[PDB]
Amino acid sequence: MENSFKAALKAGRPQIGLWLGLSSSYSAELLAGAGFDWLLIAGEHAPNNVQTVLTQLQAIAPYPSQPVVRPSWNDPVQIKQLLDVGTQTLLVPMVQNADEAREAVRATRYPPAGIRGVGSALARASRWNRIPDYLQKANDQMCVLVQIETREAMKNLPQILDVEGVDGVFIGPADLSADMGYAGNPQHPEVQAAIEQAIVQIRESGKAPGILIANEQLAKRYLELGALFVAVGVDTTLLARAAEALAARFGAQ
Amino acid sequence: MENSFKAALKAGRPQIGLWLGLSSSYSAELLAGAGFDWLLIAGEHAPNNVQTVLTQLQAIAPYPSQPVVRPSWNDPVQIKQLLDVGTQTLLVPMVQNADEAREAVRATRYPPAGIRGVGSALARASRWNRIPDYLQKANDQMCVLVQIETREAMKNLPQILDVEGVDGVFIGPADLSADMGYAGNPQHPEVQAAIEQAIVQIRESGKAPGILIANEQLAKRYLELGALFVAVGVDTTLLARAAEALAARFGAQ
Amino acid sequence: MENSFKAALKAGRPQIGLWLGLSSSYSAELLAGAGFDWLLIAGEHAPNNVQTVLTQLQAIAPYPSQPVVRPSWNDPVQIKQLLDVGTQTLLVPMVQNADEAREAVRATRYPPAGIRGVGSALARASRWNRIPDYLQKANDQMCVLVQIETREAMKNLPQILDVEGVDGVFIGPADLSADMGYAGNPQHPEVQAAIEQAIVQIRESGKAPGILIANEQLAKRYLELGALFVAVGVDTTLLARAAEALAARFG
Amino acid sequence: MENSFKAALKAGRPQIGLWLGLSSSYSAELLAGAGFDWLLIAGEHAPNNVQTVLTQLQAIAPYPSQPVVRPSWNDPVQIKQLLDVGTQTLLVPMVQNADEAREAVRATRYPPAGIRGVGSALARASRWNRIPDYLQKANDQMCVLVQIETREAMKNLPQILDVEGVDGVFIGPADLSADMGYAGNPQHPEVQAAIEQAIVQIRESGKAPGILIANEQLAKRYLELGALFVAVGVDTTLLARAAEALAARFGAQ
Amino acid sequence: MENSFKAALKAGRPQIGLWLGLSSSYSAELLAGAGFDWLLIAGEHAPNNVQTVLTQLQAIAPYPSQPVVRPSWNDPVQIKQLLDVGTQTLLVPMVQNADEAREAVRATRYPPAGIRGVGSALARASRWNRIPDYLQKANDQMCVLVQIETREAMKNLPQILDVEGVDGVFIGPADLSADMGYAGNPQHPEVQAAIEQAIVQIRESGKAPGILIANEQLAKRYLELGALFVAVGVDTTLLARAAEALAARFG
Amino acid sequence: MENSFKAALKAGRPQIGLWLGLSSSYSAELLAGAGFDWLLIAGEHAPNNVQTVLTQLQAIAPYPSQPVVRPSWNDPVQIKQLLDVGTQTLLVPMVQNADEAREAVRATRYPPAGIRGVGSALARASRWNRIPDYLQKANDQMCVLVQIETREAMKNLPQILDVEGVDGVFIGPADLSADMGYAGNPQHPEVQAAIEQAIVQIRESGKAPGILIANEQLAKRYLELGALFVAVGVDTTLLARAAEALAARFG
Repeated sequence: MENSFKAALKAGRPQIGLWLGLSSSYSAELLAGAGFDWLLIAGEHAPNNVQTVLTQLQAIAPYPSQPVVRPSWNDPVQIKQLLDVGTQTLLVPMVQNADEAREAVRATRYPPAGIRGVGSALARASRWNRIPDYLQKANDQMCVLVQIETREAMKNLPQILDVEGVDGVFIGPADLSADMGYAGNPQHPEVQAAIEQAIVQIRESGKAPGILIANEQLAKRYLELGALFVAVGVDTTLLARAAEALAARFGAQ
Repeated sequence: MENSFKAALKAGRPQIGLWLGLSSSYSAELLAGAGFDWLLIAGEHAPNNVQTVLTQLQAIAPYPSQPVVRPSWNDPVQIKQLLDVGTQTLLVPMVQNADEAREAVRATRYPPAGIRGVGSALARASRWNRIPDYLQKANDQMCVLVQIETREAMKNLPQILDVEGVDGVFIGPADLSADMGYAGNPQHPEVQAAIEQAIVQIRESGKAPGILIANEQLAKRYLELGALFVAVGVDTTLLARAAEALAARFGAQ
Repeated sequence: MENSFKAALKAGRPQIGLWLGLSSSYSAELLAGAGFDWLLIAGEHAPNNVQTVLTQLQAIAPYPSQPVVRPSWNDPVQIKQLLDVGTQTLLVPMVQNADEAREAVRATRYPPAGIRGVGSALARASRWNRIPDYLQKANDQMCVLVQIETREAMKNLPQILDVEGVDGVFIGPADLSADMGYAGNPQHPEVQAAIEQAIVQIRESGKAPGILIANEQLAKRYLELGALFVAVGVDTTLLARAAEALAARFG
Repeated sequence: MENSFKAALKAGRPQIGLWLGLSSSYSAELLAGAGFDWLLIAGEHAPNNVQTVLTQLQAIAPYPSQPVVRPSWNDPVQIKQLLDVGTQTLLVPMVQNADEAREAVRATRYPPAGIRGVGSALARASRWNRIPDYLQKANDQMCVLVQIETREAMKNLPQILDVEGVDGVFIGPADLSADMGYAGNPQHPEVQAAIEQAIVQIRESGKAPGILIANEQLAKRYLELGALFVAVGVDTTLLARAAEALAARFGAQ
Repeated sequence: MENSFKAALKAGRPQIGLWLGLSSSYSAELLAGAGFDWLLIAGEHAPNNVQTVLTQLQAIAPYPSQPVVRPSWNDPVQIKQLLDVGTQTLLVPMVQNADEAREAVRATRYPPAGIRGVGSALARASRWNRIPDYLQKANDQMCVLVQIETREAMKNLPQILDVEGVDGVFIGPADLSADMGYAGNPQHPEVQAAIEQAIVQIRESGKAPGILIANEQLAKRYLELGALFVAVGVDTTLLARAAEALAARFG
Repeated sequence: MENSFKAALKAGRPQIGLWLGLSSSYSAELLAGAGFDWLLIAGEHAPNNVQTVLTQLQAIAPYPSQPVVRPSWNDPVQIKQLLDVGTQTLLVPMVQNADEAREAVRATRYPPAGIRGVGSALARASRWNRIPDYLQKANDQMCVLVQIETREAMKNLPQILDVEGVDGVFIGPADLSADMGYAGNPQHPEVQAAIEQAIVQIRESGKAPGILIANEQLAKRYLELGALFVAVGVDTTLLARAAEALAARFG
């Protein structure tokens, strides 16, 4: 039950990932075997809620790729249910300040370190009580990644970085540039500068920087700056671009 | 990607609608072809969440009837996901004051006009980036309808009507009469008076009034007073009343 | 675990029904409380297969309306699964001759009366072995209705009527009229005559005639001639026509 | 539409229950016939949300066992939708103080006694308006059970017990012992003492105590102390323990 | 309710397509807007059966791309349900001889041209009776494509080509090459020769040749020889290969 | 992609199993970690068809327990789809004679050994072509178990045992005892004798005998006689009986 993604970050080994906007456990498995270090379960139209995350985690389980799940916000209930279904690494959206970061962390840890409920029923997280000493071991294997999406969050980064249990800080270029006044234009120099310096700052604090970047050369640049969890594509972009390129090779006839 | 429902309201053409309490994309399509101007996706037992709204929007898409979606409350996350799946007209429940109305509006608009996230993945809203200049065009095509359900909301109507981006104000007779002390008795004169004068007041402010009314003559009355989005029935009422009337024609034998 | 629909037919009490083309257990429950004697689970776009039938049966269970299920054909494996999930009355499509009617009957009965498998797991049908003596009681509570849809089936009707275990014979006017040369027009006198003569003949043999008919006058006509399970409308027709009429009043 | 579970509690007849962590309406029905007085719909990975609760309520309806539903928190929207789908007894999690208890109660009652919305569409709760005078009868048949899971909640118990409409108070041993500093060790004397005295205190206030306890002798002890809704097992524990015991009788061969 | 795919084939306009192995209506819509003339609904793990086909058809409806559905075999009941949910072009698997091709055609046509049942309930196919004269117009808008997958089917090709109502003949290179002794290697000259000769022969008879081929050069070769419905890739191959190439660039 | 269940049978190592009547991938995973050598995916009310099998296989994949899937009958199309989604061991129902056993075997093997279609799309079975030489390795890792359920099948057992590719013969006591005249009572000496003689005979031919038996003593008896895949309980029986016993202790 050791979290290998968390251990890799801690050891400074960079992890290359793919963002999943589809909810299918079939495509999840198809992608789990494609050679990524991690996959981000982030679908915005999931049909079966936590059960959708269950089947994606089951699909991914036997593969080397590690799952990370993005709840739709920093929601203590959502977090509790994702941890019970067996999620060990979370990407928590819209973390704006250190208080919010500390709340995300506390939601993942049993008392006294946090407020995670032991609950009434057996859960997949403990493999139905088959993992020996699960209660004692669980806290140390939770990996909390916080997403910074605004000027305000960027402003508060040194304090967020000071929060114990924040293992990583993920920057979403699209949302940040929108908030900076360049929506759709993350490549604008002021935006790239802010991202580069955040990535360096996170790394210098002994925490893992993450980012999503579909431009392959930019991704490489972030990796050199020390980004340790880098999503380099999104499943639905891969599919849409491949399909469009294929149809264009023939034109509509 | 022009919102024809929003344009019709703006132009003062009244829109006749049906409330959908069933979640089926099959019944949605069956109803989409029945000749209504708009359909309200408002099911309270939807199985597949945003994915349920996806399949209803897909069912309705080729028909003249326009979809409006009612999130279960004024929930920034819910709103973001409904807009990403392609919803352009929202009916936001339990708007009690102008602050809440302004928050609903801001949730639907990209920065700087609002807080809508550009997000990380392609979305159905932009048809996966196939709508040219989607980011630049989206804000103007969002249509926000706010639902007033209480004495407090009715009290605050002049201020709600003053909120930029509130395109329409919908009155729910059942809930309002309950709050006024006549639960189940919306036909009580004091209640009808409050509704009539709200409808006139909304219209006089240059905004669209909406209401749900299953009594055909009352519906016509509201339309004369200037109501511009009037739901005249509910799918599950149509079905239950038709079935009961049919069985009664034969009696149990 | 008495099959009350089956007993009503046997007693000559007519049963007024509604055909369900939607698969939803929510609409099934909404309709189960509307006053019909029976509901026909016949959806052609069901999402969950036997599981969808399970939730419709569960929805209907506490109401007076009795369920009847139409498998998509006379498929012994489909019939086995529907019986295991708890179906006791089947409307079996496209029964063309006495051999096919006998196969449908044998599919519903445990040996030696039929080929129904006792199976390996507990099943909802026996309420997980909570119905005492289920294996011994089950056969007599199965109710098999065969659907006649072609001129060929009409020709073989006398033989079908001689099949023991056939409790009912259901006539589908639209398909029959198409087979007869009047697709879309069951109102033709030749179609009506075949239908009405069949009803008389079925009842004469001591079996239940059934039919789907959305025209109230024709429905009362068939009832007068002795029909015992008459489906008088379809859920999706009710909804579509009510919606269309409503929108029209504001147009 | 009389709530027989609520009436049994009121009359002091103890109700023996099973906690359902599976969401299947098939297993729900299989368990509904097993001889329990009540079943707790509490699955943490439900696929179809309110629709999942619909099919479980439909499965259970013809059986003597009575359904109770645990929303994932004291969420006015969640509560409204569960009541509309026909839930009459709720177990509300994480009630910490009397204000929260009063809010849970008010969420279940139509105005003026509460804030429950009459709503726009017919609902399963009224059996689509077929229950005569439903609006007038509904409030009295709602049964609110509040879950106390912390030292803070235990501290506030006398005030929670003073709230009109709180019919019962449920103690979750696992969560309480975790909060007391004995996570995984509810059998610790100080914890058992706190639970025993809460059970007596609830009962002495004329309200129903509830608890979940899988140890059969401990369960009997709580029943003697006056606990009136006692869940004595969890479906997924029954299955996991039975399967493990069976495989062990043969060993892997 | 004109079948535009069918008219294009008839007019000799080639149609470039994509094969869908995923069942999602979200990915179906994402692909429907990518520029193909047609999409083949062929998923082998569909969750909701006919209902899954319903949501894919609904997703695709407003786009220029035309849907074609592949039932899992030449199953009259499966074909009836797909037609009722609104399918107008079918790719029918494992058609081995002219008798099987005729059965597939008759399954799609109302009497007296075929055995398609008019049915009891309204269906999406007629848009719930909103398409005027649907019963009279439907037969001529059905488009039947038969899939040839074996040496036996190739031997009977001349006869299959004589079946009225067969609008198209689809060659599946992987299965044919396996039947011929080269499983996994359609590139063998003997396989290519059989494929190319068949294409010429099909077009010669005034029917549309079709084929799935992910190799662009071969695809252009078949088009040059007169193929009219060419599926040039599969959704799951596109995704798997793009994902794998992407991960590799960072390895 | 070694089939480890198949190798265990071949090596004469007995495999203790559990029959799954529930379809849930959550309960499938909960049971996959309970200690069984194999689990039988046999649900009769599955909601998602092949997709439901996909999520159960995915749930089970990382555990030591090996999955075996029971198609609802000896249906080549059903077998094709289950193999494509990744099933390597099939329990094929109602195999009555050697011809039917051979058909089941040929359905699982690529030409020229069988009729399994290579197909058009990538499939989970080959892990989307990530298993090297999958087409060449697949046939030898398929494991076909035939279910004998009638006196007729018992009569033909010697011939069935001569079919190459039949790795195992599974006896279903409830169905056999019903066919023999003792429905509900497999305990009868005549039934037990037929079962035990069959087990000896199967093992003698160098094939694996299998059986479902919830009685521990009988299970050990069959194991002693040489049975190699013994399912010793059903998930829904375990749950129902545990729940009932629990409620009873408080009654």
